[PDB]
Amino acid sequence: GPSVFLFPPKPKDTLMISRTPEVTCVVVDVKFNWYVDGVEVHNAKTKPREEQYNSTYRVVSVLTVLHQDWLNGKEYKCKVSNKALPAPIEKTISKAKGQPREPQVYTLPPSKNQVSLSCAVKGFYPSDIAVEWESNGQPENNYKTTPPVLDSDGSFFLVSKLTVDKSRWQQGNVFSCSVMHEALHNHYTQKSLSLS
Amino acid sequence: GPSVFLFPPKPKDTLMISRTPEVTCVVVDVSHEDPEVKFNWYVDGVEVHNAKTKPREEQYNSTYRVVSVLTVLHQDWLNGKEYKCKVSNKALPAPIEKTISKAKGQPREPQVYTLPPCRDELTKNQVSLWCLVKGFYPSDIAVEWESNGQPENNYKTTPPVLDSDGSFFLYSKLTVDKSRWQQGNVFSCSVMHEALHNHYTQKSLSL
Ligand SMILES: *[C@@H]1O[C@H](CO[C@@H]2O[C@@H](C)[C@@H](O)[C@@H](O)[C@@H]2O)[C@@H](O[C@@H]2O[C@H](CO)[C@@H](O[C@@H]3O[C@H](CO[C@H]4O[C@H](CO)[C@@H](O)[C@H](O)[C@@H]4O[C@@H]4O[C@H](CO)[C@@H](O[C@@H]5O[C@H](CO)[C@H](O)[C@H](O)[C@H]5O)[C@H](O)[C@H]4NC(C)=O)[C@@H](O)[C@H](O[C@H]4O[C@H](CO)[C@@H](O)[C@H](O)[C@@H]4O)[C@@H]3O)[C@H](O)[C@H]2NC(C)=O)[C@H](O)[C@H]1NC(C)=O
Ligand SMILES: *[C@@H]1O[C@H](CO[C@@H]2O[C@@H](C)[C@@H](O)[C@@H](O)[C@@H]2O)[C@@H](O[C@@H]2O[C@H](CO)[C@@H](O[C@@H]3O[C@H](CO[C@H]4O[C@H](CO)[C@@H](O)[C@H](O)[C@@H]4O[C@@H]4O[C@H](CO)[C@@H](O[C@@H]5O[C@H](CO)[C@H](O)[C@H](O)[C@H]5O)[C@H](O)[C@H]4NC(C)=O)[C@@H](O)[C@H](O[C@H]4O[C@H](CO)[C@@H](O)[C@H](O)[C@@H]4O)[C@@H]3O)[C@H](O)[C@H]2NC(C)=O)[C@H](O)[C@H]1NC(C)=O
Repeated sequence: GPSVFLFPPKPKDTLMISRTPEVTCVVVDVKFNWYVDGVEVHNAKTKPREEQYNSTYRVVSVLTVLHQDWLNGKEYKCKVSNKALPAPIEKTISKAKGQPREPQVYTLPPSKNQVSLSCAVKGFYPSDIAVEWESNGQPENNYKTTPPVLDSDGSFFLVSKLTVDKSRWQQGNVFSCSVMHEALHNHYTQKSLSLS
Repeated sequence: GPSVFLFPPKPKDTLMISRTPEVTCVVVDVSHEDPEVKFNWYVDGVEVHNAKTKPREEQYNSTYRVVSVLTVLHQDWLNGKEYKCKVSNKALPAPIEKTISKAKGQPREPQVYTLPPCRDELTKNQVSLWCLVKGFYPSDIAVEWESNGQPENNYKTTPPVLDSDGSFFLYSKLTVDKSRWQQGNVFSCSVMHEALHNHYTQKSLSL
C-alpha cells in the first residue's frame, strides 16, 4: 500500500511576506488534488521521483500558500490518487487553533576558551517560532535551539544556546538573539547581549 | 500479523544500584487464530533464561498483547551490552527480532550551570530559574529540582539536543513565586548521568 504524509510550512516562511511558505505532501511506498477549506486549487507542483534503497519511489507534491491563509487557520487537504490502493488517501493540515500569545524573550549571560550565551523564550502560542543569532548585524553559526516544550499553562517555551570565543565576549561585542513569531509586532523581536 | 516494540530501562534505574532496570518486549496485534507467542532473549547474542513473560491479555480491538520483561544488571547496561528479543508466532513468516542497547560512543561528563531570573521577570509574581546542562553523552539523563531537601514539582525540562560537537545539552525551567525567591531561599538543580561521579551532581542558586 502507498503512504501519505503532509507537512506544514516552515515558521519563518509564513511570518515574512518576502519568503514563500509551502505545504508539502510526501508519498512513500510506490496524481494529487489540493483544497484550501472547500475550494480546489491548482498551483501545486510535483517533483522528480526520488527512488529509494528499498525499491520505493518517493513522490513529493509542493503547494505554495498565502501567509495570511495559513495564519488565519485555513485548512489544507492533499488527496493522493493512485492505482496501488483503492480509495484515494486524504491527509489534512492547518495551523494549531487558539489565541496566539507573544513570546517573552530574555538573554542570559555566562556563568574555558568559550562561553555559552543563552536566549530563553517563553509563554508563546502556537509553537511555530524561529530563533537566530547575530553580531554586528552579521549571522552567527555556532548556535543550537531546543524544540518548543509545552509549559504547564498551555504556552510553549524553548532556549537557544550560542557558543562564541571567550575573547569576542571579552572585548564586549554585542550579541543579538532574534525571535520571529506571529504574535509579535511585525512578527519579530530582538534582545541584546554583552558583558557588564 | 503481530508487531514488536522493545523499550529500554529508564535512565535513573541503571544509575542507582537500589533501583531495578528492565528491558521490556511488547507484542501487539496477536490474532485469535494464532495466539501463542514465544519469546527468546539474548544478551550480546547469548541466550538467557530469566525473563518473566506475562499471560496474554485481550485488547478491546480483540487482538492480544503479550509482554516479556528482562531484568538487566546495571553494569551490563552501562558496559553497552545488547539485548535482543525474538518473538515467534505461528502467523509470522519468520520470528521478529529487535535489539536495544545504550547509545554507542565515549561517555562525557555533564556540565551543570544555574542561571538566575532576569530583572524584568521581577514584575510578575513568578520567577523562572534556569539549569543548563551541556556536553553530556550519551543522552540518557535525569534532571530534578529541590529546596530544603524537598522536591519542587513546578519545572519543565527540554529533550536533550544534539550539539555540534556530538555531545548533548538541555535546559530545565523551574517556576517559583517571586517571594520565595526574594526571602533568599536556595534552589537546587540535580542531575543524574553515567559520566558523573556517583552518577549524580547538584547545583544551587539563590539571590
Ligand atoms: C522505504 O524507505 C523509504 C524512504 O526512507 C528513507 O530512505 C531510504 C533510502 C532509507 O535510508 C530509509 O531508512 C530512509 O528513512 C521510507 O519512507 C519513510 O516511510 C515512513 C513510514 O511510511 C515515513 O514515516 C513518517 O515519518 C514522519 C516524519 O517524516 C519527516 O521527518 C523525517 C526526518 O526524520 C524524514 O525522513 C521525512 O522525509 C520527513 O521529513 C520532512 O519532510 C518534509 C517534506 O518536505 C519537510 O517539510 C517541508 O520542508 C521544506 C524544506 O525542504 C519546506 O520548509 C516546506 O515548507 C516544508 O513543508 C520537513 O521539514 C522534513 N522534516 C525534516 C526536517 O526532516 C512522521 O511524522 C510520521 O510519524 C507519524 O505517524 C506515524 C505513523 O507512521 C506514527 O508512528 C507517529 O506517532 C506520527 O504521528 C511517519 O511515520 C518516513 O518519514 C519516510 N521517510 C521519508 C524520507 O519520507 C519507506 O517507508 C520505506 N518503505 C517501507 C514501508 O518499507
Ligand atoms: C489494537 O489495540 C492495541 C493495544 O492498544 C490499547 O488498546 C486499544 C484497543 C486502544 O484502546 C488503545 O487506547 C490502547 O493503548 C494497539 O497496540 C498499540 O500498537 C501501536 C502500534 O500499532 C503501538 O504504537 C507504538 O507505541 C510506542 C510508544 O509505546 C509506549 O507509549 C504509549 C503511550 O504513548 C503506550 O501506550 C505504550 O504502552 C508504550 O508505553 C510504554 O510502555 C513501556 C513498556 O512497558 C514502558 O517501558 C517500561 O516502563 C517501566 C515502568 O512502567 C520501566 O521503567 C521499564 O524498564 C520500561 O521498559 C514505558 O514507560 C511506557 N511509556 C509510556 C509513554 O507510557 C512507540 O514507540 C512506537 O513508535 C515507534 O514505532 C513506530 C512504528 O510504529 C515509529 O513510528 C516510531 O518512529 C518509533 O520507532 C509505536 O507508536 C502501541 O504501543 C500499542 N499500544 C500498546 C498498549 O501497546 C494496536 O495498535 C491496536 N491494533 C489495531 C489493529 O488497531
